Amino acid sequence: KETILVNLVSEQTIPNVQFIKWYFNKKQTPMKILLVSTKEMEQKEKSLFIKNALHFSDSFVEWETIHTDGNDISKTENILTDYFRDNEYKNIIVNITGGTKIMSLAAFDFFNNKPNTEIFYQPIGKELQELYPNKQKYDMFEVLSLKEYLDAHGISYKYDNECVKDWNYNKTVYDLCVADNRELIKGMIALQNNSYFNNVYKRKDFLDFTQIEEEKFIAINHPAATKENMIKILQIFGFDVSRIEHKHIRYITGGWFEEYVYQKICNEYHNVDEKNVALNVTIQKGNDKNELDVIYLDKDNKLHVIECKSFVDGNEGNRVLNDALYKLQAIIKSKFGLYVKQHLYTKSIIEKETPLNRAKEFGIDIKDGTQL
Amino acid sequence: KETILVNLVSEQTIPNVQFIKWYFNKKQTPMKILLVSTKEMEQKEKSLFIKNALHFSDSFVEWETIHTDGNDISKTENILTDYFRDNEYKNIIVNITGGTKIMSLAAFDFFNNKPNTEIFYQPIGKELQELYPNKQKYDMFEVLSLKEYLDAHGISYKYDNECVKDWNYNKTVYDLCVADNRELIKGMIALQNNSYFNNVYKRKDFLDFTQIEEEKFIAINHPAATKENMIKILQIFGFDVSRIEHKHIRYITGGWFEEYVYQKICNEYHNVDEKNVALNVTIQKGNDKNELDVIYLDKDNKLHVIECKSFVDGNEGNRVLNDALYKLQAIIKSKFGLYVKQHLYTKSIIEKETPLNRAKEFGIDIKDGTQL
RNA sequence: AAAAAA
Repeated sequence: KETILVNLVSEQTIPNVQFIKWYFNKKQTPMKILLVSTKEMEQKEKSLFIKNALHFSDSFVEWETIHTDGNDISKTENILTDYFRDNEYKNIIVNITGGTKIMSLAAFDFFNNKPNTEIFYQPIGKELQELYPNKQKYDMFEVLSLKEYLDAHGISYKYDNECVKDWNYNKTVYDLCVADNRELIKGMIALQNNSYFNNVYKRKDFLDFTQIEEEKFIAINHPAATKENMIKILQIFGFDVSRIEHKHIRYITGGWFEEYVYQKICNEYHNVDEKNVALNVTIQKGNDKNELDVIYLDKDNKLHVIECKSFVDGNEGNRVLNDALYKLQAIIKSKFGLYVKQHLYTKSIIEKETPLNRAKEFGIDIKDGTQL
Repeated sequence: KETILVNLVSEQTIPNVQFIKWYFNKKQTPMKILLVSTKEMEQKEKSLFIKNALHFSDSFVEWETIHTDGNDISKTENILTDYFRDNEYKNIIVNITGGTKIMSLAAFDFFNNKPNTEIFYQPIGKELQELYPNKQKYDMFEVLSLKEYLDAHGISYKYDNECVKDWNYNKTVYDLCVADNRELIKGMIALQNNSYFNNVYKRKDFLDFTQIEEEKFIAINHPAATKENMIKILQIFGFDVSRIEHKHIRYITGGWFEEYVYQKICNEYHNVDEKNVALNVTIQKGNDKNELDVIYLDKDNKLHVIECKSFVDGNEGNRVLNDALYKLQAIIKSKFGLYVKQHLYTKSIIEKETPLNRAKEFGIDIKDGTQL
């Protein structure tokens, strides 16, 4: 390879992904990428995440990571001296944005005033800056797919964007079906949680369920949960009582609001491409797996995570806030390494003197009934 | 002044305070301090905080802040060139630890290989490094007083380290007074929160509980809070019932546990100096004020904040964690700019798979009854 | 924006 791109590895991989995307999409040539990293970064497999985010073919783009001490300026300059000794590259492109402060300093001092060399720096929101040999700025924004963004964190994911009802239905399902049957739906919630119904769904056989051909198992129950009442609430939502799938029970007990939020984003949110929105998401990294209601990556490459809670009954305000804070910080941040925008959507009305009103002070955006 | 110290200003002031303290205590000479800052840091008054942390006399140490663009290498080198044009300093001492990457880079390139100049860098936990003209490391640890640490964040504070009972008493007060009288103490908690008692202590320094009319105890409307019960619990704790101060009621309702924690630190914790421990702290910054149970700055200059909750009865798990998370993140961090180690101390037993057990995943260290 | 685009 006659062109080499040098990047410094730090905790945030997206800037390096964007710089490499920017250069390749402009030049479209075979090249080598040199990642300058450290022990700490390599323990977190950051070089692998950057490579996977780009998904080049190894026949066209060669990758190599070399290792330095993040606080040792002489060691970084020495390993760069060794690497480039007797080199034959025609173009050396250096991005000093990442790494430690000392790594950036050593890289700049090594590459400054060198022939066939260009040095760049990317402040977060500002333009990409060429520092050498010409001082000038370039508009740099490469849009990432949601898959690229999550691969950049080493995160695999599954999702289910197939909705029980379409957007026209979900736009009005609250006023026409949910609002007047809250007590019937409470009975269906207890039915979903009963171990007979929960276990009778075998997951491959017993994929559908005839509610007619079924005795008074509805007996182990919550009051509203009577056989005919469950038949009624299923017909209110337009379901075939002779073939009730578990996804249909989930819809009634709260899935409708998840679909509503997902479909509202795909149909109305303008800073979001629908191909970067996902519903009923399971994320996995190593042996950690977790579920997210709705996520989307906006056109600014910022990841949004939404907790959909159709109703919050006021006495559980502290528990709902705790669960939300736990999902964002302990799980998404500490175990997955994701820095996201957090949202809580609810059809309930959030009063100012409730614990849930504190969510905004934790950085959680709340959209309550007065906005939905 | 023949000696000038150059420091770069960023969000965290303690490293600059430590470096300036380190050099002055070693040289003990008049000097000038040059702070290289930005609009963003000076909007936060960071230069003022650093100066107040050092509390030099202006007759001996001169301060000046100059302003640069945090992402502009040419502007930083230009303003340093202008500042030092025709200078006659005998010693130029540069600490490039703070600021942005670009500020550190520009400063290093300007000062490297300059006469009568020494350049230093302070990696986080690591030793202080001289980068130029000699590569060598120095043992650096300057201990800060608690007042210095808080002045470094622009925080004024008041505290009350005078305990109602001594450590010998508080070591055994749980077994001998609290454990067997919990229901009487619930009555005193309701008494402290009653508006009669709360308001009469604003007009009086002490009450005589024998002369108080029974109808004011019945106005509390707590079953345990009867005149005779409150007289008894006060005598159990050894107080003069004819002269009850509000601090005595506070002791019974949970202050005993704050004193126990505070005194346990001063008597048993060895990585902390007793002069850097404070009890019942009120912190103030601008128009924001809040109260902290116990705080201490350890001998590694790290600030610890303890929430003392004598008892959490399991039903209050979500609220207590929410309250603690709110005090740590929304208040202490976001409004006061403090990066602390958070602890929650309780005499209760925190079972696993309870909401309080999640605190460790938020970074909150819990010491429950099995440790106290 | 000591401690890893910010």
